[PDB]
Amino acid sequence: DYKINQQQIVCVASFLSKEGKTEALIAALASLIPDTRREAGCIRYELNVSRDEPRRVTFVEKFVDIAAFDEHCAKDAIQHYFHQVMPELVESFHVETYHQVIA
Amino acid sequence: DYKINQQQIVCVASFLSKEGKTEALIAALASLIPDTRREAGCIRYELNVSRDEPRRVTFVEKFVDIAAFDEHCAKDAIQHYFHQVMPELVESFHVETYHQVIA
Amino acid sequence: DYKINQQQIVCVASFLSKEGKTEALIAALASLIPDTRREAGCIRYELNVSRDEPRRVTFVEKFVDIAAFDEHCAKDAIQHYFHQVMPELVESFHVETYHQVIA
Amino acid sequence: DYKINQQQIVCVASFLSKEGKTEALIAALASLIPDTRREAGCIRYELNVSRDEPRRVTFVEKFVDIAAFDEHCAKDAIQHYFHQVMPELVESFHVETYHQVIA
Repeated sequence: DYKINQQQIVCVASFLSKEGKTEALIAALASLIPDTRREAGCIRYELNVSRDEPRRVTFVEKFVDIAAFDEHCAKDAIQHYFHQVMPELVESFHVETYHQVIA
Repeated sequence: DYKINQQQIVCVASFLSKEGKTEALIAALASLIPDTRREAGCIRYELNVSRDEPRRVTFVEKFVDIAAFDEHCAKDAIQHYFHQVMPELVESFHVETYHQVIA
Repeated sequence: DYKINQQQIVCVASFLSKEGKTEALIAALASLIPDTRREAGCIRYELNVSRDEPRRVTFVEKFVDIAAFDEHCAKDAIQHYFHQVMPELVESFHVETYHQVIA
Repeated sequence: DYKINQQQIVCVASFLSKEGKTEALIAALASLIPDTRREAGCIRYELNVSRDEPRRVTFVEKFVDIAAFDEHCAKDAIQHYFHQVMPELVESFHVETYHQVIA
């Protein structure tokens, strides 16, 4: 009835901005998009703003495999975001990776 | 630099299974897919199993607009899942809707 | 076994460049992408270069409905491309619209 | 301004049915979908019926790379379709592969 795709990697990464930092956070995350979409192993890299918690900004991502996901995570702009940008703008966050279930 | 799409609706719905209920939960959620994909206003309806918390199963969804999302949520099989299936299989869950940010 | 989605609109539009005009054609078509992706009713707008006929450049598109497709086609940049750019760069072309079959 | 993704493979495959064979053709092509979507390297495999030429049925496809595309093309059901089904149902067809242009 269903089969788990054991190769492709899905990631959902949500970020809760600090008070007054939501526009800055959306801008910081959106700045990552053009180069990420140009990665050979990037399938999907979509940014989203919550209708329920307007401080929440979330990436919905897909990569051809875990090597491509790891390559993405080691990119300079991504590491700069985690190390330098995030501590100034974000209260809390959550990152989860997945395999897709095909039915 | 970016524009929020104010029409299309993104939804991320994550479900944490009870101990021993993960396979039953994946099956219950996967059973919803064929009819949902056949909804005129469904763009995306993808099921995913967590690599980090293997009891977690998550839908990543997109609909043409909020009317189409509301129509989906009122479907008999969806309401049956929430009302009848979920209480037996799920410890906790989270549903969040979003607008997509285009950069 | 399958259901045709009678609402959403798929379009495939292929363009065969004149000799020596392929890079100019890719550039002209790519210039349309950022504003099209920002259309409320645009789902997909992907540009592709043929591996089999390297003068061929093709858009693969999806819109929430025919009104959104018609809105896209009436945009100034799209009409400028058809009227002004295409006659200089393109030998021949084909545009086809579709409904998606869900199985 | 743009970058060609040299890894992922896009395919558009259109089939023009013989008179009276369109429903049979849609069914034959749709029968390929469930197993193809379950391929580890399949990203997209979408079937479409033409609004302009109702005998035309077209697949819009994407695979993680050329090895995954070649694997797909060598599958028993795909070869059975080409060799056994297509000659009975199809007047003419066209298959084109592409690399995606990211802008």
